[PDB]
Amino acid sequence: MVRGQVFDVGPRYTNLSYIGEGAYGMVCSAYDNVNKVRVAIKKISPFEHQTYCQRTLREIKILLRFRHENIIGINDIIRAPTIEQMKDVYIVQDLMETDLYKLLKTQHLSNDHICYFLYQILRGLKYIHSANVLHRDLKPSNLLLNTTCDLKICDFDLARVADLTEYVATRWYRAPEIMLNSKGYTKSIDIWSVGCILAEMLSNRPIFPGKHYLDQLNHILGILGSPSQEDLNCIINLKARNYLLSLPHKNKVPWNRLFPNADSKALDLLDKMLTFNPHKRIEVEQALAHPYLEQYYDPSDEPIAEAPFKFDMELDDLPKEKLKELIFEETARFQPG
Repeated sequence: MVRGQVFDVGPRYTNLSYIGEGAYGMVCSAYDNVNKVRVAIKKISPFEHQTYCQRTLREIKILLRFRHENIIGINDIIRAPTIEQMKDVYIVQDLMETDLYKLLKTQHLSNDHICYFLYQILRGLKYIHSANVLHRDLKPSNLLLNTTCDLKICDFDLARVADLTEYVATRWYRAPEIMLNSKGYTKSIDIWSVGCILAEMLSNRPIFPGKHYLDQLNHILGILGSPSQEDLNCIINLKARNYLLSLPHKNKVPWNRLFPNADSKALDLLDKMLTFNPHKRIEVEQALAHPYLEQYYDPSDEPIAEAPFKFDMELDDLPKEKLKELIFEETARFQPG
């Protein structure tokens, strides 16, 4: 009934209106007749591909467990009664006004907003990482905003527990570790992404807008300068390691030459976040205590996960059918009754 595709969210959710696409697939805005508000609903049909089952079930479990002001929550999950009948899954979330991607492309951002937005991202991320969870795909389009400048992290489809070759809308916000296929990436990849986002909030333009795979590193090395052999510490691709050393020695561009009107405090933190070496990269807890965020910093009003995360089984090994059963049992909560 919407854009040709069927949307069986009624009778609770009515007044449908198309928003955009996934991630998983079609997303629409509907009026919740129960809670008397408008909500966002994602339609998911993951039962064909095996990876889609992983990403769907992983996001469900994580988000249902999480409970934070700066993280989107799942209000409801609509699916068919029986398991064979269930071919689609509908996730209901709070309808946010806009995102950081829409905002940055059109309108200029003041320092106080940039500072406030940065604090909320890290505050939310703190809760994430404290739960030993990696978002892995942070970006301006994954940061939703409302009327009162409240920020919420979204789209945990590519998330996992801290211990790929799939398609993505953008690779501009990925750490060099991912680019260099460094098996054993940690929480530092999220920090890098927030760094790229900080930079984009300042200049209203992407900091590392590479056209493709190799071009991404050229923009990074162009600004940060060439890396040492010590930076090449982790078990990375031997050829990629050699290729990096074979490239011409580029010089580091001072941040104030890139961001002249930017606050010196913000640039200081920006530096610590966008360091090539993953281990030398600042941690979220230390990033919040940074002088730039002292106006909002408050350890007493920054909740964490009561206990770190751990899934019962490894979903990477389970087949397409057992994952459906796992999804079926995880969504059993919202079924009446």
